[PDB]
Amino acid sequence: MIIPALDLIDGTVVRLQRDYGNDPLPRLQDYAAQGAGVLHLVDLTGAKDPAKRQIPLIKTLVAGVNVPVQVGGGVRTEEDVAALLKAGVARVVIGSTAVKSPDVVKGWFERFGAQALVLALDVRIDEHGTKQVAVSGWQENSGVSLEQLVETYLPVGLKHVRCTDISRTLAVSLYEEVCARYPQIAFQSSGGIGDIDDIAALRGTGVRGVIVGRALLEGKFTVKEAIQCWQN
Amino acid sequence: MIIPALDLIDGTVVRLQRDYGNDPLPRLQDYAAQGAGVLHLVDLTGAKDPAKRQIPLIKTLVAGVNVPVQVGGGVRTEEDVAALLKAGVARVVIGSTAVKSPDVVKGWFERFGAQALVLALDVRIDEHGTKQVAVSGWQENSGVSLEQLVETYLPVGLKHVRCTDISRTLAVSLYEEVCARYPQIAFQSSGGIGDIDDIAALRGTGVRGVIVGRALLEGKFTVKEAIQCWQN
Ligand code: NA
Ligand code: NA
Repeated sequence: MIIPALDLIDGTVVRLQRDYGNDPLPRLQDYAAQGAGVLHLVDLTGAKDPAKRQIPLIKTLVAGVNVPVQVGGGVRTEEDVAALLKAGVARVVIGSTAVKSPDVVKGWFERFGAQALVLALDVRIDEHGTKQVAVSGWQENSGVSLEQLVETYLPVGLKHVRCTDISRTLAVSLYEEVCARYPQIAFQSSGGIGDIDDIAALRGTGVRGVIVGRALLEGKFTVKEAIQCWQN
Repeated sequence: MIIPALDLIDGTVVRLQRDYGNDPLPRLQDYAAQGAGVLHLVDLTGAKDPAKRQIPLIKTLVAGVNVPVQVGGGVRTEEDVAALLKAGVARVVIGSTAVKSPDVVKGWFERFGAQALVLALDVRIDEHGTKQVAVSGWQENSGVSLEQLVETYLPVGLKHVRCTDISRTLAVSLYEEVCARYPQIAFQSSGGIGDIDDIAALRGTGVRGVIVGRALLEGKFTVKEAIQCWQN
């Protein structure tokens, strides 16, 4: 499915910064109205300072739509995960902590269940062609491949992985490769959607979810058009 | 390196049939004279009937050049392997038997050493993107992936694998993927070289050996030009 996404800084919708106003709820509602089955929020404020996690805003946004929302942004502890779920989020997106403390995060899978957690990985394809995991675009590789890290969490029932290629718009071997290798996992693609043809290009790769953020804000296409393209 | 190749049927050089004469030795000698470090022969007569293995011809050809030759064609038993080595071949190319009886072939690695054996696999990329092994272009998939079969032989020190893509000329994700995954193995590519640009396209993939057969017979380029291209 198409997964429309917003990034939020102190209540403001931003592009990766470009300011798109302080109306996240009507935007999300219109995404849902066009048929989106899942939405994605990134709490950039919380990612910078966990004490400033925008729980009240997140609570309002979730309450204001009729579809599950996956939310990420500096999720560091068990308490972070529980607080988001409690605020009504459907799935918590775990990024750097999943690279840095797998034994701890494996425990979270056991407590919350794999249906409640999405593992978000940044991938650089190195000179040799290995899928190197990195915790952000501005940090060096962490010394683990995408496959190794995925296989670390398969024993606790990993179901949802969000992959961003940070070595690369999409108009796809990477997605074809990992989706074929782990057909029991639903992979999401993030980044590289500049226009509608980028979505078409992901068709057939095996990717389950296509995250779309800035192209919608920029008015390149609508959620309805993205879904029509995706469903072909 | 470039690995010039000939297929032989009852002493005749053939193209995959087109007849190119009964002068395999002067052809091989000229390949070597242009700088080839390794050559490849396929005994198509032996592949059809082991009793008719062209050992006397192979013995003459090997003796007539100054470079190692890898030879394949219906290698089915330990006795086949030993007979070829004895006739002076440097490496024996094992195809279908490596798919069908891995425990037996693993024993051959222990007896002869990994430097003496090349595993030749035909690969079809299926609808899901899995690298499916098949024993020939005219048979269905065998129910094992390239990765699974490679990992079967890694414990006995597998070093040389010759991969033909039989689902596809090359002008390469497949080669990039497997070479990156198993950097301790020297992979050879076979097929899909129609012109010199097909060799350039394999540069950077991680492939060690590029088998070139029909393009040389057809006069598209020379061994010297292929080597110049490959070495860049
Ligand atoms: Na570093
Ligand atoms: Na069959």
